[PDB]
Amino acid sequence: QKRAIYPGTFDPITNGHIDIVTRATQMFDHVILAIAASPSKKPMFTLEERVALAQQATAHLGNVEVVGFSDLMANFARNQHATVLIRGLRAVADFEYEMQLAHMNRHLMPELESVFLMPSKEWSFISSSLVKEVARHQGDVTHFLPENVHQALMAKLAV
Amino acid sequence: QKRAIYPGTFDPITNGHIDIVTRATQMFDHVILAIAASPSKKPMFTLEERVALAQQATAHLGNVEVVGFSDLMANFARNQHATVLIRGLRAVADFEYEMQLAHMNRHLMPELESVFLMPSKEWSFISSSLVKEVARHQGDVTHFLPENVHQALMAKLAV
Amino acid sequence: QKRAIYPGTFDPITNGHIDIVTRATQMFDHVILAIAASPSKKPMFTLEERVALAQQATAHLGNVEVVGFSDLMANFARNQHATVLIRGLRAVADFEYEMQLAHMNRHLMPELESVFLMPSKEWSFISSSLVKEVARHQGDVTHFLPENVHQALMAKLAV
Amino acid sequence: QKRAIYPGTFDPITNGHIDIVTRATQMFDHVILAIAASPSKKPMFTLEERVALAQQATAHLGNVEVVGFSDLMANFARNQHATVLIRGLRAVADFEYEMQLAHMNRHLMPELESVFLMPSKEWSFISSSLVKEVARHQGDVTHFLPENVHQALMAKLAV
Amino acid sequence: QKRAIYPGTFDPITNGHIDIVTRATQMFDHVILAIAASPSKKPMFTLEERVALAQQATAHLGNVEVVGFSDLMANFARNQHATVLIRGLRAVADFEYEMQLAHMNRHLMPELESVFLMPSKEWSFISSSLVKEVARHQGDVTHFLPENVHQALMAKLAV
Amino acid sequence: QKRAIYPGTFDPITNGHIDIVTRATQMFDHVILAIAASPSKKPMFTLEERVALAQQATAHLGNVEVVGFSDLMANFARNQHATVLIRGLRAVADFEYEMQLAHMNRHLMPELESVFLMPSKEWSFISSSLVKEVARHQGDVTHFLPENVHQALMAKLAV
Ligand SMILES: Cc1ccc2nc(NCc3cc(C)nn3C)[nH]c2n1
Ligand SMILES: Cc1ccc2nc(NCc3cc(C)nn3C)[nH]c2n1
Ligand SMILES: Cc1ccc2nc(NCc3cc(C)nn3C)[nH]c2n1
Ligand SMILES: Cc1ccc2nc(NCc3cc(C)nn3C)[nH]c2n1
Ligand SMILES: Cc1ccc2nc(NCc3cc(C)nn3C)[nH]c2n1
Ligand SMILES: Cc1ccc2nc(NCc3cc(C)nn3C)[nH]c2n1
Repeated sequence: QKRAIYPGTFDPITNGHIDIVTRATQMFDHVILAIAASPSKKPMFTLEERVALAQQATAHLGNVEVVGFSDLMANFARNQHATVLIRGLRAVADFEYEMQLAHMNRHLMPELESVFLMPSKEWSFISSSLVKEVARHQGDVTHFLPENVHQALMAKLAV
Repeated sequence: QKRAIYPGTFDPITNGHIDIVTRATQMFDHVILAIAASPSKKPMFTLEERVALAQQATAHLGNVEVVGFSDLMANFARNQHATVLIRGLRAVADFEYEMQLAHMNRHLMPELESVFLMPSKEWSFISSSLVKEVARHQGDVTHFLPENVHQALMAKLAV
Repeated sequence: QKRAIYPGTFDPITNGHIDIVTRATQMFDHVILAIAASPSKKPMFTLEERVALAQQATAHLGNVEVVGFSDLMANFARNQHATVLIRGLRAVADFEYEMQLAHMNRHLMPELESVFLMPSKEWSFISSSLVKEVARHQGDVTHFLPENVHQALMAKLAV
Repeated sequence: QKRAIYPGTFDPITNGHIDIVTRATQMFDHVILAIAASPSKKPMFTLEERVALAQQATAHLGNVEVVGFSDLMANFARNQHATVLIRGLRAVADFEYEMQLAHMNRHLMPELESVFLMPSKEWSFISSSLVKEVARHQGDVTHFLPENVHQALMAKLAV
Repeated sequence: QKRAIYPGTFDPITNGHIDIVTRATQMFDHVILAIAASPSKKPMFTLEERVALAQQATAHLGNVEVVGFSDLMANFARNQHATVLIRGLRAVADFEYEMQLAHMNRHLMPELESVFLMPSKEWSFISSSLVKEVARHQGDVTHFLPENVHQALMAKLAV
Repeated sequence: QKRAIYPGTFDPITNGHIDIVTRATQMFDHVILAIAASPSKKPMFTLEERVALAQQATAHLGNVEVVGFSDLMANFARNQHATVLIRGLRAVADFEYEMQLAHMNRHLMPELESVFLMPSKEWSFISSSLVKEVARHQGDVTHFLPENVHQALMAKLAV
């Protein structure tokens, strides 16, 4: 009965994201992994690609649902009947931005609670941006990505 | 079903704590507000006082239980069959210490998840320490405390 | 006789800016709200639009003067006979950047003092960028903008 | 016309404090350098010593007044008819605590504005605590102190 | 026998960079100042220009070698037989990013040690970006750049 | 040839310290692990205990020398003919204090360079203080300590 949304750009989904969504499914009955189209960020992968990659990478988790969206995130939460919004916290920089976003989301949807999870030590220093930057210079990022995502990233960069 | 602990010194409990525990009760079935018995620095209020004040200030929340404890937070969570540890996040100093505690707690009790909540803007700058310091120097702290705590703090400082 | 400048991009001016400039006029005899053309930031509103919006939003403050500029900000301060440069401080990120800018400005104009004000709790989490991002997704930002600015933002996004 | 207070422990006053108060005197008509009487941690110098040292070190500034006080900072500002409270900002730890104090002071005395000034690069890493710690361990701190304070600190440490 | 690499975009090299590389040559036998082509950052100066500017600005240091590169930085370190990677640390923002990069580099090349140096007070607030921004508005940046670099920057902006 | 000091309280030495000193020995010819004799806060272990524990835990490193000292760090470095002072960096709180210490040490001993190293992800959240606090509250800290220190800490806490 408790529904949570885990929103992000997931360009592409990393093992840090897999850790966060896994921890969310151990707390809440149903977790919506919500992939924002994010045209302003000029993503490497299309929304359809990101959704497909995330679906395969989370297929082993029975209470996850992957959906793409372009809406205001508070409206999308309401429309999914979610009362929790999950964010992962890595460093001070995101923490300050996440605090601003959480105050804005509270204004837009007061009954949506933002809950923050801290990453595992293994993934505390990675981001999609850092992984792409390493891969673009032909550095090994197999440790940081689900197998299907790593294959897709190698293929994208080969073109 | 889902059991969460909200540990702290609560010396005394403030409206920032009430905000956090209220948010936790809207997320989880049962919330244990856990008051540490023997703080490193001699608290202004005794454990018995802190428990009584917190019980009165949370009596309106049906799924809160106020309990004193003298153990390691993770040992207490384990014995209470809690799978969520609630922490409030106010500033950067908070975030960095909390990250260290969360990594340590994951080592001590892997089946315990640390969840971080953000206070309302109204309470994001207060702490029990700041309220006590202002009150001891004859400043107005009525806005930041439950009525019963306001009364108890005035009585303490009058002697 | 004490003249202060409050510089920024003001794209568009928000209620956080209104709070800062209002507080500045309670401290200093004359405040110049100085709007930088900022072509490098590709602003949503033209400089003329930003100046007009800020003029209307501050018309109730008798000792404010709104001016657009493209100059080095230390030169513009000197040319306005200002000895104080006002900046609002929201989080750690701007604080560090503001410290760098203040040291550079001190090098360029040693007699120009940078003074920093802290925002009201109400506006401590907003920025022009965040308001635009919410509005672009059709979220309600009426609370955060002067009425004339909100109308102009809705109209801009309608085209 | 404009009255400002610059409160602190000044145990002892350093060249960083002299820098801040000098900058304040170039901004405001009258600056009260306000020395707290009963610090939480037993100061190295008595209140009478700290006041005498600060008076000598600021005697060349015609619009500074050095005063001891034992009250809440806002209560003292109010009774001194000050409308500006001066704080120096050095690092991130400074900024976060100062933000909390400023929000509290706005609650306690809405007609008091908190103004933050930045030290010269020369003094941005010093504090009375660091200077005392270096001096007690037989390090050279002459550069960081007014001559009279250097003399008084050497005498204190010799006994 | 101890070889260190000091990588960066150096667009253009500043006196802060000169300070760091000078300190590195006092610690290590041979220092490679490694200039990344950095097309993603759309540099003002071409790689060949940046290399030539850095060579002239470090010609007085006998154990510095300036080289341009487009490789993964861990691979370039290995190929230069370097076991130390030098980074300068200015503020909290770079510190957090540098920590992420250092953890990634440790994954890619475990025997490459990242060592961080703190800048002189004189250069603690400057960056290539800030210097370019000031120069683009015709502000004086002679204090912050080697003579040859300042001439080249003035000439670039004159076109 | 190159002599470095690694100063600290080491109360007790942890695996984070072992990591840092091991990294330092791979960079410099001789590393002095320097244990401060009279900490500001009464250490859990006496100086003789801390030195013996650190000697045993570093006996496998051929170019480490464990020495107690009661002086200013810079005075000790100078007398040991060290030109490098090693510090470990864990978080933002670490970074800001270390920046202040490094600027002061450059004032006290210009020929001493401060070098900052980053701990493995495995140890980036631990400190002697956190380990002691967990152990005194009956938590498992075996993973974070050399075996000899684990034994000594258990014995200390048993009495
Ligand atoms: C309060 C607030 C601020 C910015 C927002 N952007 C959106 N929608 C798009 C979106 C959601 C996510 C996640 N990523 N992206 C690009 N909703 C917002 N809500
Ligand atoms: C990981 C960790 C670190 C310190 C700890 N202290 C405790 N218990 C005592 C305690 C808890 C609170 C709240 N206050 N006090 C005094 N448990 C801990 N767990
Ligand atoms: C020391 C320094 C650094 C950057 C500068 N940019 C300018 N002028 C343009 C400007 C001013 C403001 C406000 N916004 N913008 C875009 N003056 C500068 N001064
Ligand atoms: C909001 C706030 C918080 C703490 C306060 N302490 C005081 N007065 C005592 C004081 C001032 C200084 C400087 N040092 N000392 C000991 N006024 C306060 N106001
Ligand atoms: C771990 C990691 C992350 C990003 C990387 N980018 C590169 N090569 C290009 C590069 C090196 C420098 C310095 N600047 N630039 C643009 N190597 C990387 N290694
Ligand atoms: C610049 C500076 C600041 C404080 C200092 N304290 C010392 N020596 C005493 C000391 C060193 C360590 C480690 N622990 N303890 C107690 N040297 C210092 N240098």
